[PDB]
Amino acid sequence: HGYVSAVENGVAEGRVTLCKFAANGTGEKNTHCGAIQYEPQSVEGPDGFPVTGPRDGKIASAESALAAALDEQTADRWVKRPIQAGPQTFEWTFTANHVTKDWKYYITKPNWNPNQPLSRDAFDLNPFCVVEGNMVQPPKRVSHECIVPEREGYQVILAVWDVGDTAASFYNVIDVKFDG
Ligand SMILES: [Cu+2]
Ligand SMILES: [Zn+2]
Ligand SMILES: [Zn+2]
Ligand SMILES: [Zn+2]
Ligand SMILES: [Zn+2]
Ligand SMILES: [Zn+2]
Repeated sequence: HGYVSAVENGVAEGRVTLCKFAANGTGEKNTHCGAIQYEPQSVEGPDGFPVTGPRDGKIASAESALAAALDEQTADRWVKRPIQAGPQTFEWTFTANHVTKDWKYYITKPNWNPNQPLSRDAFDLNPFCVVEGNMVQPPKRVSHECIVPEREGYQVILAVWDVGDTAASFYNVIDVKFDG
């Protein structure tokens, strides 16, 4: 159980995170998130993205029954956090720091459609950042240095935390904007 955060040196909070916590240095929150608003740490679903895992249109919710609202997708629905190409630090906070296999970070394809439900066809399915977990328990907060590819405008980053001693992963999409 854990979520992408911006408490110390994280660049951008998860979509779900902003359902509960206000955005570092702007105050914005996401609204109408459903029951997951009480427990952003709980966006867990089946392993194996992208070959299996959460189906198209259910990637943002991970197929969670509490987080169905996260699968809504228009150009205006979600709070967008600024990012740039090049080095960036992503941050997870864990409420339960399970044994970890790895973390992987997907980015959307440049000319993805921001008004259709997220699918595999929306994402570059080669991750842009893979961090080894070494099948041990992380600390309660971690920072991951990643090189973010160049993009224009609104983009989504999927962060996947793959738990070493189950067949489940935690999926946090992040809404980012590469232009003001
Ligand atoms: Cu957990
Ligand atoms: Zn719960
Ligand atoms: Zn797994
Ligand atoms: Zn679990
Ligand atoms: Zn531009
Ligand atoms: Zn521009």
